[PDB]
Amino acid sequence: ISWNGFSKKSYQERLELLKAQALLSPERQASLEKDEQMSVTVADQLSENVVGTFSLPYSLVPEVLVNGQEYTVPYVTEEPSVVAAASYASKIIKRAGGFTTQVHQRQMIGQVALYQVANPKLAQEKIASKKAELLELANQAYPSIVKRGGGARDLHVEQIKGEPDFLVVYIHVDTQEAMGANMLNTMLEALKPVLEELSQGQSLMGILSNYATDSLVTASCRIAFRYLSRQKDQGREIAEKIALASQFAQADPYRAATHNKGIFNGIDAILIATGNDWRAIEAGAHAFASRDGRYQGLSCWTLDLEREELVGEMTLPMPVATKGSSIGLNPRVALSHDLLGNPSARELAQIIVSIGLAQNFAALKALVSTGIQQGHMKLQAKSLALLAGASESEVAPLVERLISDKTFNLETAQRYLENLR
Amino acid sequence: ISWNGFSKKSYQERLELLKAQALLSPERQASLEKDEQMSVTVADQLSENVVGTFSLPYSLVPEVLVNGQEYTVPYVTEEPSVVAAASYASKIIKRAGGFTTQVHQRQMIGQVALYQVANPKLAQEKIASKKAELLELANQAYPSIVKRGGGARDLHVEQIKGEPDFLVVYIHVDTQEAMGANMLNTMLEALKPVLEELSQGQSLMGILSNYATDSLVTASCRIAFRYLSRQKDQGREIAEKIALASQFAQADPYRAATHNKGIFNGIDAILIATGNDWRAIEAGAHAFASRDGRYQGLSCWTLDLEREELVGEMTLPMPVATKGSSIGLNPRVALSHDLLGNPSARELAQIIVSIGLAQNFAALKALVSTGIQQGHMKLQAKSLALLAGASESEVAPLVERLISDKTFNLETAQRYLENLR
Ligand code: NA
Ligand code: NA
Ligand code: NA
Ligand code: NA
Ligand code: NA
Ligand code: NA
Ligand code: NA
Ligand code: NA
Ligand code: NA
Ligand code: NA
Ligand code: NA
Ligand code: NA
Ligand code: NA
Ligand code: NA
Ligand code: NA
Ligand code: NA
Ligand code: NA
Ligand code: NA
Ligand code: NA
Ligand code: NA
Ligand code: NA
Ligand code: NA
Ligand code: NA
Ligand code: NA
Ligand code: NA
Ligand code: NA
Ligand code: NA
Ligand code: NA
Ligand code: NA
Ligand code: NA
Ligand code: NA
Ligand code: NA
Ligand code: NA
Ligand code: NA
Ligand code: NA
Ligand code: NA
Ligand code: NA
Ligand code: NA
Ligand code: NA
Ligand code: NA
Ligand code: NA
Ligand code: NA
Ligand code: NA
Ligand code: NA
Ligand code: NA
Ligand code: NA
Ligand code: NA
Ligand code: NA
Ligand code: NA
Ligand code: NA
Ligand code: NA
Ligand code: NA
Ligand code: NA
Ligand code: NA
Ligand code: NA
Ligand code: NA
Ligand code: NA
Ligand code: NA
Ligand code: NA
Ligand code: NA
Repeated sequence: ISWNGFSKKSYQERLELLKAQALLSPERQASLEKDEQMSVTVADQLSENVVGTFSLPYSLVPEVLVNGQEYTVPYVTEEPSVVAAASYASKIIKRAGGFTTQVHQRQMIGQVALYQVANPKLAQEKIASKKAELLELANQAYPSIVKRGGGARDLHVEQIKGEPDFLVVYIHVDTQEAMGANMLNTMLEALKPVLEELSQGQSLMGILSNYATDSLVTASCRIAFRYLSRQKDQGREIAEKIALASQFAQADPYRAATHNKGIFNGIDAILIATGNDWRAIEAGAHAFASRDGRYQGLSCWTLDLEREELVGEMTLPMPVATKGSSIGLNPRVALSHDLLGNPSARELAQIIVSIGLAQNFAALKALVSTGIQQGHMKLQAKSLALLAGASESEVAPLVERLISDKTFNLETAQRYLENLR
Repeated sequence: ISWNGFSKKSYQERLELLKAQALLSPERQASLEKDEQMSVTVADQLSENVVGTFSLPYSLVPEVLVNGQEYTVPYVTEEPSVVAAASYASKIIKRAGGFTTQVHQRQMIGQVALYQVANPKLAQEKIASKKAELLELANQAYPSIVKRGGGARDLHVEQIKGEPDFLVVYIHVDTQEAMGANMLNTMLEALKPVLEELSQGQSLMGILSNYATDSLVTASCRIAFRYLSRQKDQGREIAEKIALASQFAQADPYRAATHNKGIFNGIDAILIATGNDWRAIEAGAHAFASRDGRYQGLSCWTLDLEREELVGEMTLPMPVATKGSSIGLNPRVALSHDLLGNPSARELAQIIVSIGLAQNFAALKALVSTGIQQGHMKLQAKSLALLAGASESEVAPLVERLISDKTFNLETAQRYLENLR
């Protein structure tokens, strides 16, 4: 069954179409139809100083194709056009065969910072020689994850220079379906005294890192020029401009910020829907954006001229969860996971990066388009009118004729000012 | 009237205390008491493909003192302990005289990227010589903001190198109480054809930038060591460790990400409550964090040893709004603004940066503390037991005695293993 007309349908009609798609159980469908919310009682358990609840829209982005599997994606966003743009981008990319994705690795990194280490290199060697015993100790500290098949997998020690110098111990941990904050903090507390003794130093802190480089996930898409525009060579032109737009975000931090913001319009929307911590994902991705010594766009758009295809690619750290308090307690979060077919965290991560790339595609395409609203046509024609050499009284008649045309440039405004005078 | 006991009070009791504080009008108080939400109808106007609404907790952070003015701050967060930590940090800092804040500048930056410019330097000069006429054209394009006292204030042109090179025109615009996306996009559309003609180039895009460096706002606080701990020299020790924690986030991107994440736990919470676009604020701040060629902590904690004070400081781009669709349409957003005394955007911005710094303070203080939960005490005592040289059977008795003590290190575990053997 088709999703055609979903945006223009009324609220009630959208629910009927969704029901026809048979994506939700009878319980979840009824929960959605009475727009069941997280209660004050539940809110009061989740947070502190609770005096009520706060609501945002909840929307669907249909036809998200990821590794040959189609998803209907839930969005929570208060920004006009974000859902419409994601849905549009998703249709185009589905027609083009959808996204291809890979999880490079899925582990969490935690760190212990040591200071007042007289001999950092000797401390480094000592700790590294005790690697196996330290990992065992970390694993005994949180046995439930070992039983599930996860646990501490690696440990390394680095000298970080500054004022002062720090000796930093990093642990790499398979947290399975959890984000793993509590797990990592617990393992690090256990290691603290041993690491202090081995380094003859003082522990400053033991904490998870939100720079989740053991959780990188890449999405890509491959879009034939003909899907960008049906017109003869207009598709190639759009593709070129998107690639230039991509190059511009690599060059200018002022563009990069906006480029990456647009990606997170979509990413944060699905993160909220699925009960995931968006501050953690924002921080890791924006740090990742800076890795080459400049703040840069998180995605890349290039041309394959031989195959006549526009190629999009994006790698992000995506340590999302399918187990957590919000997932357990917010009835709409539980619904969002069911809606998606209850993906694993790895699967969810691949969907989310794809969503970001779709969102990026729509923003870039709209940004490089030359067909714009009537209000801005009257405005651009006014600029060309004045640029042609028009006086005060000559502006209004010149605009009327310019807007009557399908397309127009300076030479057209000069031609029309010539005839008028 | 005191806020003492606010966290431990029931939901109903918190509402009664709030009512006693007389911060809300009769209408706003009643709206809150029936936990009035943004409706599906309103959600459907805000977003697309709407099939319902999504709820999050709504909390209060009392006693936020900013430039001698006390605020009760609204938070929307699903993360346990974030509100409690902000409230705790806020009490301490209020006792210490609160935050001191300044708005450096409040303007929005928009950009037009030009390519295929044969002579970039001649184009640069030509455009710069037409500066006044270009600003006038931008201002005629959006006359309502000029009437309110805002408008385009400056324009400059830069050569940005890459593959290929871009000639970039930046406009600086006073958008008053608005974020100014529509305003800036409209002014840039008007300038596009003129800039193309002056540069003999092609316009790639005309768009607002979320790297809001014409919107920097700094907060600082100054906390006597005695407020950190009542114990003799323990306050100094805590202050030292916080400053080291701050130095660590300057040195290690893995720490920086987490440091800045913790700041945004608070910032995004108040942004949501006040109907502000958190993706825009996240992007700008995380880009700002990278400005010196490394991704670094957004705040600084230093010691004034002579005055015996811990000093916190943070500068962020904070182009928030007090006019916008969410502010107009979400009944709880309107409530949040009333609750705050209807601050101007500049005033709101100063509150938000202060909130971030408070949130940071609480995270750092907790991170460097050595008094932790019983579960982790049994865990740390086990590590010291094994480290002392205990065998399998010797662990359990050694832990029992170590946890009976108030404080313990390796020498204590060695002493107790000596007595046992
Ligand atoms: Na809901
Ligand atoms: Na509560
Ligand atoms: Na609401
Ligand atoms: Na798709
Ligand atoms: Na696919
Ligand atoms: Na689905
Ligand atoms: Na939405
Ligand atoms: Na939307
Ligand atoms: Na993991
Ligand atoms: Na991590
Ligand atoms: Na990681
Ligand atoms: Na890594
Ligand atoms: Na990885
Ligand atoms: Na991953
Ligand atoms: Na692909
Ligand atoms: Na771009
Ligand atoms: Na984008
Ligand atoms: Na946007
Ligand atoms: Na969430
Ligand atoms: Na959530
Ligand atoms: Na963040
Ligand atoms: Na991330
Ligand atoms: Na992350
Ligand atoms: Na890019
Ligand atoms: Na993942
Ligand atoms: Na939630
Ligand atoms: Na449900
Ligand atoms: Na529900
Ligand atoms: Na799931
Ligand atoms: Na978009
Ligand atoms: Na509400
Ligand atoms: Na809608
Ligand atoms: Na909800
Ligand atoms: Na305060
Ligand atoms: Na103050
Ligand atoms: Na207030
Ligand atoms: Na909250
Ligand atoms: Na909280
Ligand atoms: Na402004
Ligand atoms: Na800006
Ligand atoms: Na700005
Ligand atoms: Na600036
Ligand atoms: Na500024
Ligand atoms: Na500002
Ligand atoms: Na201060
Ligand atoms: Na830190
Ligand atoms: Na922090
Ligand atoms: Na956190
Ligand atoms: Na918002
Ligand atoms: Na909002
Ligand atoms: Na963002
Ligand atoms: Na910002
Ligand atoms: Na910004
Ligand atoms: Na710092
Ligand atoms: Na501001
Ligand atoms: Na809202
Ligand atoms: Na209200
Ligand atoms: Na309300
Ligand atoms: Na206000
Ligand atoms: Na905090």
